[PDB]
Amino acid sequence: EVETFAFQAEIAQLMSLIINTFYSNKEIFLRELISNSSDALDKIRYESLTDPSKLDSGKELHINLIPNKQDRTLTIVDTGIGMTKADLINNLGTIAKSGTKAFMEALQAGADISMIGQFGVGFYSAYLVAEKVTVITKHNDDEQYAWESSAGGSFTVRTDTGEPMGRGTKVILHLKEDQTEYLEERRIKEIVKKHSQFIGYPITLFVE
Amino acid sequence: EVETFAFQAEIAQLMSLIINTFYSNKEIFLRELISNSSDALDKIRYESLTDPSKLDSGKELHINLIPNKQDRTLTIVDTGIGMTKADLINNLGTIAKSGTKAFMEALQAGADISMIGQFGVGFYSAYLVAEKVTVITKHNDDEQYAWESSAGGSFTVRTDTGEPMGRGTKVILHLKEDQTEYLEERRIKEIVKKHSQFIGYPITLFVE
Ligand SMILES: Cc1n[nH]c2cc(O)ccc12
Ligand SMILES: Cc1n[nH]c2cc(O)ccc12
Repeated sequence: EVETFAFQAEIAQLMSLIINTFYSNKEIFLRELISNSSDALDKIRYESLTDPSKLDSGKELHINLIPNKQDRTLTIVDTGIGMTKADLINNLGTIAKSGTKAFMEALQAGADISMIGQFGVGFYSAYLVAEKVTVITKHNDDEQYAWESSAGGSFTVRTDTGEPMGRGTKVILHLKEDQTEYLEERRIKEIVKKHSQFIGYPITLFVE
Repeated sequence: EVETFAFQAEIAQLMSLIINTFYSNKEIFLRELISNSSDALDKIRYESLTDPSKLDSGKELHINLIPNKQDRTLTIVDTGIGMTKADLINNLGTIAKSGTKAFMEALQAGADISMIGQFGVGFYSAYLVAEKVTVITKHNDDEQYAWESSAGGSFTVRTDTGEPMGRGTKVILHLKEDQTEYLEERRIKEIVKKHSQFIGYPITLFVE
């Protein structure tokens, strides 16, 4: 029922660099995850231009931000293209091996961590705040999967029989104990307004 | 042999806004076209991860910048995924209708033209310097096409029997008479170094 995989060596180093580098500007994780969602929404929209029935699984194109102080999770949900099982395994649809190379040679030439999305690996910036990330996903061409990792070199994949979601991707951030400021309405609002002001899909900040 | 099309009304307004607005920071056209090329190179690279024979049409992943003072053209060539005929017609592979909407509502809320790539329509920033743009393209799944437009509401598409290119996209900028600074080695170098410093594909600036 549960398959366990090793990260390729370069992605493992990336996750370790993100987890271990002292670096105060952690809030960028939210800009990078919203921009990933917006990329995935563009994709299903582009496809729908020539095949309308692609949107049979959900016509609404949006992003929701769901904080939960009980479980200490911040959840980012989008109704984008979603990912097939193969995509989840190939580093959540990214060119993460070459992306990490470029990001590392940029760090060598005086870039800082906030430029991580330039290299196609901004997803891994989740590990600035999250001790565990769970990705639930559904692409039209495949069934619903759950990916999970607490870093340390491996991730799991399983077919997900949780809440049927129609089409898209939920990123569930299980926050580090010292990072619960990102569950605060006010703090989330400020970040979105600061870094994601002109995203072309409605972003709804849920309240508790 | 030559088919002629009308731009959708929103893309037509976008091109007219770009052509007619007084706006001095024109050099951004090069950052936006290099970032489009880099997106297209990511795509063929991602595909090759699961199907290696996708790279049968060219294993090299690069970007070349070719100025020519005789014809007054600056050419951007990439060996990315390239575009099918359908893609050329659907606004060169972009979600240009909704992208223009978002870009326009951003201009209303105090964004400036340099943020155009945030909305998926940075290609049209070519019309800051070019009186005519010619796009030659070859995607693995289709034959080689030429798209052309001098704006004014229409574009052409034809199967291209010019120089067989293997796989990718050439954007040929026929520069406005007052914009030949972009044919200067020194000026091109400065722009690339300023705006495209950390692109993960080698960029070669050709010399004359
Ligand atoms: C990767 C990745 N991070 N966040 C995402 C959201 C998506 O909808 C698809 C992929 C990703
Ligand atoms: C659109 C567009 N502008 N420049 C490009 C280069 C490409 O390789 C593909 C698409 C575009």
